[PDB]
Amino acid sequence: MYTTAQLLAANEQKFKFDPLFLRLFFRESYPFTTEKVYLSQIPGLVN
Amino acid sequence: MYTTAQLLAANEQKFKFDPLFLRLFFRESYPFTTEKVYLSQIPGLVN
Repeated sequence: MYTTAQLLAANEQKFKFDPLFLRLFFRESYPFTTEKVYLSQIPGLVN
Repeated sequence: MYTTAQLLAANEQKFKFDPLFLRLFFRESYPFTTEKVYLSQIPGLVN
């Protein structure tokens, strides 16, 4: 019982994580108000 | 009796002792007030 025994460390050492994909290619964000979403792409290929 | 001794310079002879460890990693010091010491570390692993 005579073992008060304070500590002096709270080491987390938890992760090695940095996305860089929400920062290098996905810089622009667009909020929604509609349930459905369209994303079209017109191709160019002539005779 | 008749000696007539003259003393010249002396030597030093100290160690080649430099910590490099009480100065690089152990920079922070604490005293005690308890007997035992804990060292806790939380395993940070989210799901």
